[PDB]
Amino acid sequence: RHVQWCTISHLEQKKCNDLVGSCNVPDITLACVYRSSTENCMAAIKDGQADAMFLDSGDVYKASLDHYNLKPIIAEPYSLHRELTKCLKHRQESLGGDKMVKGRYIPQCDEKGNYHPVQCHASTGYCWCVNANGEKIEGTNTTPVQTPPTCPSQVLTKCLKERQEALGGKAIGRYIPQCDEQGNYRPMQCHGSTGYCWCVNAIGEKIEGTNTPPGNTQPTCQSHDWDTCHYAVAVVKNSSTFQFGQLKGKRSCHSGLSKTDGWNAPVNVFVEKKLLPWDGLAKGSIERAVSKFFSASCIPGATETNLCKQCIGEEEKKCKSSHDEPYYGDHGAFRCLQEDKGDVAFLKNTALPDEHSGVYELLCPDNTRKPLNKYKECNLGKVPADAVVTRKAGDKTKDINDFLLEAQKKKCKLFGSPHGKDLMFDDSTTHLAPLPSEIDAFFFLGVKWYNAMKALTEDVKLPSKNKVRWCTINKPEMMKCKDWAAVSGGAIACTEASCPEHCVKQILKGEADAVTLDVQYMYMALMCGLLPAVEEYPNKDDFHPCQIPGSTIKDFGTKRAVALVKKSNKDIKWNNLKGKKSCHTHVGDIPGWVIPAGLISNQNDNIDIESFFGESCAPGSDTNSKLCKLCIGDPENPSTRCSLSDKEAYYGNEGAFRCLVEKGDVAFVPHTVVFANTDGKNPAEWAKDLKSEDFEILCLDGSRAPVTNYRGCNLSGLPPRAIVTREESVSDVVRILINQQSLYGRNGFEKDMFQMFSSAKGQNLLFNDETQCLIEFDRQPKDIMEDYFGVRYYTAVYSASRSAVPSELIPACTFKHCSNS
Ligand SMILES: NC1=N[C@H]2[C@H](CO)N=C(N)N3C[C@@H](OS(=O)(=O)O)C(O)(O)[C@]23N1
Repeated sequence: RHVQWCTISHLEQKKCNDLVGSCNVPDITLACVYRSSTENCMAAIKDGQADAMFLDSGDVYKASLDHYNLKPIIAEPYSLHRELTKCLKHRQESLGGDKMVKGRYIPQCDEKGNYHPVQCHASTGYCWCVNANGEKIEGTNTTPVQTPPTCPSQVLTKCLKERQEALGGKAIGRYIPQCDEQGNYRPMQCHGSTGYCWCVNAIGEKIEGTNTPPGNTQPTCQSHDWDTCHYAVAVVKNSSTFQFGQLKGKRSCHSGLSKTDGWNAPVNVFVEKKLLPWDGLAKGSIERAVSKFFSASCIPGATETNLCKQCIGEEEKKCKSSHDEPYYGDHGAFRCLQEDKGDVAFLKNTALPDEHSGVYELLCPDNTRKPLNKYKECNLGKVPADAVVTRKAGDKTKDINDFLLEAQKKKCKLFGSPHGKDLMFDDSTTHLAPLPSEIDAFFFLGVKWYNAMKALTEDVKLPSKNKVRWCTINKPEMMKCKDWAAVSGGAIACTEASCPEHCVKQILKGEADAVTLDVQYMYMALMCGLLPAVEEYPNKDDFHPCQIPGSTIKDFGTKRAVALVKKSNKDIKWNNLKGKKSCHTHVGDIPGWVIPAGLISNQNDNIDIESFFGESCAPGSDTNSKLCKLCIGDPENPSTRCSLSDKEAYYGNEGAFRCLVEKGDVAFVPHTVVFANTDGKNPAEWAKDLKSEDFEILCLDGSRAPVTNYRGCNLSGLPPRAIVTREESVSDVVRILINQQSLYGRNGFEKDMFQMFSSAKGQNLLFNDETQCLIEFDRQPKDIMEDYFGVRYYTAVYSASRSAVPSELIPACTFKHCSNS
């Protein structure tokens, strides 16, 4: 196995070569491939000449475009503010679940708020071991007849672990971190031999401008500092006197034309403060406008002559996006100021001097100057993280990740070099971790910075708030949507995706505005931050809420999942169904499977629903399992047993009810099944005038009730399907859809011209055909998860937790960003 790293300079190639020799990672060999600039390396990776390189966030954006098609895969983790510990958040969530779902696991947290390594389930007496995330170590479960297991101690905090590593078993003459009671870094740190002291934030990162030799006064160190994003800053010497608003005509040093801290951040501020006569691509390029602002600068990668005048690279290396240009990068821009080739340098806080005293200070955009350690209040914005990138195909992602993980475990010299600073990686980097598997530049940079960088390259025409771009998931839906657009007078437009999850992505990225989602997709949609705008109201009995919008809805009419049993079986209750014979509509059905399996796993330590029951019939299971012993199959024996078709006699709503009456104790079905197949409503012989009063439903409290009281004695009611959109577009989508519905709904004024809830092109296109109307979602002041799902469903299916991962999109769309207001 090989990893080919692309280097951009003679110096970087030298450092990469040293690592080939010094860093011994078994199974994976590092190799180094030289190119003359950042852009030539991005092309080498696209072409397969190399596999990986580390990019500034600005280049991560550029590399994500179709010319290169690269994606970020590895980066240093950062924090925005202090958060609750995971155990305490989990406790709060589980305690907020539906109390009618009894016997649920409530985590046990220790005096620091972390998980006790031994976790126990009070209602079942089972205990197990967990990792620091509170996730069960599989295979450690012990029954209550046994003593609690012996579980390894918690992994130490960063500070306590670095302290243990610094001691290394018996220390003298080296820095040993000082930790607080909670195991985080004390704000002030001192070197036990040199007498120097400095400040660190809560995860131990040094605050620049605070390093203090012994015998001098230290700057005040801020406590509980969990803001670890990097900040773009403008650095100047204290010997000059101009302010930020007088930058016109000065000399400047920039980390690079494509760097976020050296270009996007200052240019964004220049434009907002109207220092730069530029607003759109009608006034030419921004680089040309910047060329007229400064008298002479060094901006590696630039083409304008005066913007390369201050660079000192020799011959063709001059003004290159490469360390062979001595003023390239954060530390090159600072050197350019230090050597008086510029009056101001644009870089980020992590490249500022560590020492408190000296001739440098910060140039604030509010026309003041402030000391180096005040960058959090004297900056040009937070900037995104930087990242290792590879091809979008990801053919080398695993080898790249494995090599860097092992190299860091072995403490290879990745993050420094005698040859120079910020070679291969930023010298300030301490750890590189894998990004979410579905991350891309949009989700890595965040929508605010992604759009901000795009705005510098093109005039982004923001779509109209009077048009709803509807996302369709198949060709018939696209065609029905084009007919809607033709009658809509411009209110409706159409986009195409392959599946509802890709529609959610389009809405997040501003390519579409709305889509209707099945219940099985709403957890993902809500975790990515979309909101229900309107919902499909399916109650055929009551049309009052459709005629008079905003009025009270007595019954929304969604299905209720119930546990159906016979009146003769007096001994069966909810709490004793273990080992009994059950009948499910099919695997994957929400009322017949997802809701029952969710409650069973919630109350029995995630024990398989296959193992919970004795002999069941659930179409879709393995034919040899206990879940297919009850399944008959085709009465016209061909074997089509336990099959997901009508060939199975026990398939579907009617089939699961047949399984109950013929050979079962309980059936998991919607509440409408028993009424639609008893009282002689089904002509077949198996239900020869079967009586509805012959059956009852099981309540979660062990009691029972007649099938008529399904509203108060059910496993869970389902939420309605929802039309989702971005938070800032809810009001527009509601307004446009309600107006369209007054024209083309079931009582629309122009329903002869178009019908939203039917089509000759197919069934359930865009909306479900049995929809009565769309009802505005009335957002309540509570968690959107509980608001949309209802507490019962939220608890039964997701344990009332925001930590479930039913789609691998969730870790990417919840990745946190370094954005400004
Ligand atoms: N805001 C809000 N309006 C309701 C409508 C349905 O009537 N849409 C939902 N998805 N909901 C879930 C229900 O929850 S439940 O607990 O009543 O089942 C609810 O009635 O609260 C509701 N929440």
